[PDB]
Amino acid sequence: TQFAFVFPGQGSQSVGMLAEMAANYPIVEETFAEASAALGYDLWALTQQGPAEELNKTWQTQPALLTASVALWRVWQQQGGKMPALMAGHSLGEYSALVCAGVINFADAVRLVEMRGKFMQEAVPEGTGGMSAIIGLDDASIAKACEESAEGQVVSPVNFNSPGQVVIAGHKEAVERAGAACKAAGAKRALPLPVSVPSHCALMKPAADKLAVELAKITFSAPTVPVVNNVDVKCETDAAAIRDALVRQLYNPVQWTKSVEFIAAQGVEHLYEVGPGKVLTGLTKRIVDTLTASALNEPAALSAALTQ
Repeated sequence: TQFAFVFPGQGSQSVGMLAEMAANYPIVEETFAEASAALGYDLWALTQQGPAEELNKTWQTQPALLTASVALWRVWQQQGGKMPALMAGHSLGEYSALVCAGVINFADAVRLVEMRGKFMQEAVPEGTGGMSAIIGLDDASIAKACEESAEGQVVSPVNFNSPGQVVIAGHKEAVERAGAACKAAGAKRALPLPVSVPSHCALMKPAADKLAVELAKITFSAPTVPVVNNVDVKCETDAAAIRDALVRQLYNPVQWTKSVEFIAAQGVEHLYEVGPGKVLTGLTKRIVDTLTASALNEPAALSAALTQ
């Protein structure tokens, strides 16, 4: 086919997410019921009632996001939707893609990402880390501002979301210094994210070590749909290969801009965002303007996408 499926991560959750899709297809709440049975609490109720402060806790956000994406995948299949040529995910999103591609058992994945969130949250002492979105400054300048600002601490470009949108992370003070340096180098803005965990940088090392232990116990099967990982920007099929990329993903940058450039290089013409929100959808044209993108979280939109 001429489309790929892309899966979003932290930031795309919202209270009330998938409410209309759930009204359209009972399989949405059934999928969440399966996750809820593995988690020991009503995941659907949490996404619908919140409060946002709870849904935003990473060990709850991750299963909520994975489940939401798997639910849309199941709706797509139920209605006869064809298989994408390739899949890709943004951090947590990679797990969604791996579940949809048949590599990891859904309940296993739900338990896995819950732990992933817990490990990440404990990596560093409360309030010592930070992430900031740098807007309107080239990758070279951002890297230079980070090097100048590190002063022995950690601060690196960690999410390459698009040209003009790079999230940096590390020790909070280093991130505050790097943001200011980025602005002085021409950045339009430096916007701290609402997360307290410095994802995708060296400080996640301990979390990655614990995750690798838990991942080693989960049976990885052969993918029935190809998945390009965001840490190396390539497709792996060997379980050990997929695992190690997941381990390394946690403390290495998400090369989203390169992953989308790679998808376009394969000849894919359209990206469908399989999850809540329209985050990935928005980045697409900024990365490769020959692509089109749309989200699959609204009933009318999913209905239209099937018809072609």
